[PDB]
Amino acid sequence: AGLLEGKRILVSGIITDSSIAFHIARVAQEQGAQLVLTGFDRLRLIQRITDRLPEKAPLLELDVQNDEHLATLADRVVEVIGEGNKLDGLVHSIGFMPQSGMGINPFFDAPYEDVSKGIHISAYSYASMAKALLPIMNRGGSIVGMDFDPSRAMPAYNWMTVAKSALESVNRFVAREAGKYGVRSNLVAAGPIRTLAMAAIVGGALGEEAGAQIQLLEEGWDQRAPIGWNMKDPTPVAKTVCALLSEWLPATTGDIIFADGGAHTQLL
Amino acid sequence: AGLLEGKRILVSGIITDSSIAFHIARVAQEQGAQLVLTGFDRLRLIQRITDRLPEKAPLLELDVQNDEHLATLADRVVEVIGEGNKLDGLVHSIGFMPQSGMGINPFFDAPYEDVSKGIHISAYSYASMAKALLPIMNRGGSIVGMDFDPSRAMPAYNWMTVAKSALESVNRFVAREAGKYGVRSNLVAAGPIRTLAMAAIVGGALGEEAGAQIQLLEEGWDQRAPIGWNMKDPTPVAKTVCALLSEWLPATTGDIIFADGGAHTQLL
Amino acid sequence: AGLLEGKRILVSGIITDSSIAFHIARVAQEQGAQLVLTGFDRLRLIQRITDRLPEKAPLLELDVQNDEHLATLADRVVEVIGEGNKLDGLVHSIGFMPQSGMGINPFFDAPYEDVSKGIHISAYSYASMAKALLPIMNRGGSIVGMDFDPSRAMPAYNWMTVAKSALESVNRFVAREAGKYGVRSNLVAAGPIRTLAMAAIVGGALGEEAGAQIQLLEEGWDQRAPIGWNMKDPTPVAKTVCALLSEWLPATTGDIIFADGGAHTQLL
Amino acid sequence: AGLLEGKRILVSGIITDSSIAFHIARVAQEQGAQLVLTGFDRLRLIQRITDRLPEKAPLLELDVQNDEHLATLADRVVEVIGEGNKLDGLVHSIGFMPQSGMGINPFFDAPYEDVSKGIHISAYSYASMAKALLPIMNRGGSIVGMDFDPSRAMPAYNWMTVAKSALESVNRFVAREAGKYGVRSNLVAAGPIRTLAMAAIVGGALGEEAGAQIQLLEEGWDQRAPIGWNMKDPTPVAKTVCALLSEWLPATTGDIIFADGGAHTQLL
Ligand SMILES: NC(=O)c1ccc[n+]([C@@H]2O[C@H](COP(=O)([O-])OP(=O)(O)OC[C@H]3O[C@@H](n4cnc5c(N)ncnc54)[C@H](O)[C@@H]3O)[C@@H](O)[C@H]2O)c1
Ligand SMILES: NC(=O)c1ccc[n+]([C@@H]2O[C@H](COP(=O)([O-])OP(=O)(O)OC[C@H]3O[C@@H](n4cnc5c(N)ncnc54)[C@H](O)[C@@H]3O)[C@@H](O)[C@H]2O)c1
Ligand SMILES: NC(=O)c1ccc[n+]([C@@H]2O[C@H](COP(=O)([O-])OP(=O)(O)OC[C@H]3O[C@@H](n4cnc5c(N)ncnc54)[C@H](O)[C@@H]3O)[C@@H](O)[C@H]2O)c1
Ligand SMILES: NC(=O)c1ccc[n+]([C@@H]2O[C@H](COP(=O)([O-])OP(=O)(O)OC[C@H]3O[C@@H](n4cnc5c(N)ncnc54)[C@H](O)[C@@H]3O)[C@@H](O)[C@H]2O)c1
Ligand SMILES: [K+]
Ligand SMILES: [K+]
Ligand SMILES: [K+]
Ligand SMILES: [K+]
Repeated sequence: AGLLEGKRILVSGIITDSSIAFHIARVAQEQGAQLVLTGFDRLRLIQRITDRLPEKAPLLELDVQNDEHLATLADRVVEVIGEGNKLDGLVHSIGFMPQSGMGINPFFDAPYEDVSKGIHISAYSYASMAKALLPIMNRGGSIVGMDFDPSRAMPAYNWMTVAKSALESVNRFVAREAGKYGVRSNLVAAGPIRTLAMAAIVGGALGEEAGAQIQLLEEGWDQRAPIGWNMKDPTPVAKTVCALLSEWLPATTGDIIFADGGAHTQLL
Repeated sequence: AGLLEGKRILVSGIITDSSIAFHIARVAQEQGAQLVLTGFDRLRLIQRITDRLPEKAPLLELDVQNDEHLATLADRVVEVIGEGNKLDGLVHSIGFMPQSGMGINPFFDAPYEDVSKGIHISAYSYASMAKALLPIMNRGGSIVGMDFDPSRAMPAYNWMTVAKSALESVNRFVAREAGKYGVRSNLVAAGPIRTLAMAAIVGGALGEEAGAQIQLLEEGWDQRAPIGWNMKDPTPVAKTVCALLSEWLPATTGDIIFADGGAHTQLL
Repeated sequence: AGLLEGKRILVSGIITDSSIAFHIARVAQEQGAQLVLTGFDRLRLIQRITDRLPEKAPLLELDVQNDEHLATLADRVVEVIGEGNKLDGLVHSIGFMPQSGMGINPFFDAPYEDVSKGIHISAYSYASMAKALLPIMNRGGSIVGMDFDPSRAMPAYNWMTVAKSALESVNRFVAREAGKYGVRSNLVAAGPIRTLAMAAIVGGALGEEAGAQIQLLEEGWDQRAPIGWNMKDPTPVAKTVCALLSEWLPATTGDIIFADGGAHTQLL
Repeated sequence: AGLLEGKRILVSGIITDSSIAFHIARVAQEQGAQLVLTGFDRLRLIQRITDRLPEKAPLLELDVQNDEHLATLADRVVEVIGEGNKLDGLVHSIGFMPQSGMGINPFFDAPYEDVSKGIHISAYSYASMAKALLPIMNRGGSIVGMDFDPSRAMPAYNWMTVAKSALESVNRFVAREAGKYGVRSNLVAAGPIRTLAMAAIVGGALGEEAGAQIQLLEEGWDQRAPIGWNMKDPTPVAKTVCALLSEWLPATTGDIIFADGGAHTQLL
């Protein structure tokens, strides 16, 4: 019997096999969870990617900017998991900011239309997914979202950092709503992970100076972390998400759990 | 000679004589500052209100959602203060959230179109005003915005709290940009102030339960504050803003100064 | 197989069956851990109390102010667990402040001799236990201490709050040292728990006003917590400690995990 | 008329002309304050040093570990400032940690006798000076202490960081007591300043690796600070202390004001 034996968990945010959500899904299945996946836009690709997970998982389309996708989401989940069953967990692993809001593009030059799209996808959608799915979640259930510590400004991340600050605030209000259902809501603040997008940025996709600054940020992270930090290994992040989905942190909600090697607790 | 003798300071956000910005402007003029005011929408009213300030102050129209107002703002300020002169200070005292995002209206029921408007006005505009005016600000100058501590969720304030979380993040990035000009950027986190809007909310304009919850929040504030808190007296807040506009906190930037009676430092 | 199957864990701090450490020990044994217990002063009582745990556990004497107890502690643990074996976990559940430092006795009237004793037992000993036991802890092991959120002042807790602030700082340095051994160090910040000492304080053992203030603090905690807070039930706290002792938060160190119902994330 | 015109302010902590307190005293006198100084141990030296201040200031002996010095302090101040007069301000600029608690000496190897002495001088004395002097402080007065941000661990500073964490907690309780007198209590968190002691440490007085680590910490501070940081110039710190001693932050108490160039608001 695994950490999540028999639990029904919805996992958003898989796009490649380097997505943090891919490893969340893998570890959850290793620990006995039965998954429902949601994917955005490139559903043929996502299906082929998730064929590599240890167990079969039904895939549902979900664009979090599409009010109609959200209005049907709960019914579509029930079609998959069966009438009379509910979800035990919800993983939000969704983030986006248009290029104008990141990289070497000046902070002041991001038009609000772009910033607003990034905040819609990266922060507001944490509330609207909770709105859609709380009516079909069991008492004792768990909502978990992915965070990148925005308490201090940093180069290049720019308006994505602002979106994460908003997300942390949203999580504290979602916890108030979720508590009425006996459900917890928490974020995992991860250290940097070399996803396909992050590797491309370090390669210069958003400008050379931005790539240079993000590379220096990654190096200092492993240096500061008392137990080190391996940006090529998302398994410690996936395990921490699974910890929050289990019943082993039953009095934690509205909160942020750091899976970052301890880097944020050290100055140098 | 006053605390701000001869300094040229732009003050946004006056709408009535109970606006926090009205008292910021009054105290700044008492301390020798020469003001330029900006007003939104109801310019005849704002002119009549600000006739009551101790000294004459030119009034310029500024809707922070209007890109054309922002694109001409610096030139219009220069017309007023004179070619060859620059601003020494910028006060952002602007906030708005549509009713769906506050009060008894459920947190989950605020459509993103409404939330996005509130974040545009209450958070993004801190960056876009800095973008407009930094080119005409003197070294040693000071940008100050108004904050309401969003580190914990609270009843009724709902998505306005999320907007303040975003604003605090924006301020840390504005400080990075402003530092290139020798300019500081900081927020003042004020305790609750009985503006006309807040009195109406306590009177029930956003629902009875929301009025009840905000009234209880005000009462606990004075109880927790080691030096007390008078929501009917914005002068301590105005004085703190003037402190940040002066040269007496010359090594503080990207930061938040609490003018709240000490309430946030006490649990009970 | 339990969450802690086969792990060897040292648990300090049991004095009665309402001690938080008693429930940590019970849950750890329920999850397959093999325990070594340490007790202070009243070893006959502690032996009789811990006879009620689900499994036998050897008991060692440890006064954390006694340098000789600490200098022999590792050897005495090895005698119990066997040459060639090491500990996988260390639970610090130790706190004390003389009466002058708590309650209605004025904050200014606690002599430093008393405060220093309380800081020795409640904060410094977290470092000196780590110094004693890290040489016999396995890579991947876990040190966990008990915290009560001291980020804001509160009535009655007085100098115990100061000792907890010191403890949080000590934990960040212990994490630096422990990382060299592949060991994590973290605190669990618990909500209030009705131990025998806390029930006596609420009954007035430290003065009537202090009992009144602590009772009001307990009530507001359950009110603020989005999932509620039951001060008569330490099991959620024990489970959270066991979570940190397991391998399921492998990238968290130098950190504080809140097992408080979410109360610290809400203002009202 | 200066910022502190006519105010009577007690200033502790001068030992050389590079002491932060020397520059606090200089700026306060430049702004019209009438000072009383306190000095520890080397009173002939301190007298000769403070002969260089712009105005004469009476010097009183105060060892904060000496209960008799503290028990007579208020009477000795009244002898100097005149019967019927009170203090308007109190500056605590006192810190000490024995060598075992800093530098390359291992964190675990500092005996508690040494740590306790450092916490007595650096943290507890903030409370005991407030206890001594609040009875002779005017309503509207101000107590200010010097802080070095201890929210994250760092190399070399070791147990001094723990003492600063305790000091921040003490300040929140002193604010509760001081509020009964209408007095504010706050800390200024300064960036690193090249005092004589700090120059010697960088020169290796506490070991080569500790000097190397502190030098790297200083360099990163100026790099992170959006307005830069000059460790050879304590005037911005002195000005910030004077700001808190004035009436221009009248609603701030129990709090920490950062005079650090904004460095703590930036990660890289
Ligand atoms: N270093 C890092 O990679 C890092 C660090 C900390 C936190 N995080 C966060 O982890 C989460 C997962 O990101 P990742 O790094 O695994 O990258 P990723 O690119 O693999 O995943 C981002 C996902 O967001 C999805 N998404 C984008 N727009 C969407 C929309 N309109 N509707 C639905 N889904 C949408 C994409 O389809 C993709 O699956 C994000 O919140 C990210 O901010 C990442
Ligand atoms: N208790 C409180 O009142 C409280 C507490 C802390 C902080 N604050 C903040 O102080 C600031 C001032 O608010 P207030 O309480 O004085 O209320 P207010 O209603 O008097 O001022 C709000 C101002 O925002 C302006 N504004 C709205 N939309 C605008 C737009 N599109 N363009 C330009 N200006 C626009 C309004 O015209 C008005 O002048 C706000 O940021 C508010 O969040 C208020
Ligand atoms: N509400 C609460 O009870 C609460 C809340 C949060 C955290 N905590 C913390 O949890 C921990 C356990 O306390 P508890 O509430 O279970 O109370 P408790 O009285 O049951 O346990 C305190 C323990 O400290 C031990 N101790 C005292 N002096 C010692 C010494 N010199 N050497 C060794 N051990 C010594 C006592 O023997 C006792 O076992 C403490 O750190 C406490 O501060 C308690
Ligand atoms: N980089 C820095 O120098 C730095 C940074 C931030 C904060 N601070 C703090 O500023 C304060 C002033 O330190 P400084 O850097 O100016 O160094 P300093 O050596 O010039 O001043 C320290 C003072 O503490 C006094 N002191 C020590 N033991 C005492 C006792 N028993 N009784 C009374 N006074 C005693 C000394 O006599 C001396 O005047 C300290 O709290 C220090 O921690 C310093
Ligand atoms: K490291
Ligand atoms: K009060
Ligand atoms: K509740
Ligand atoms: K810099």
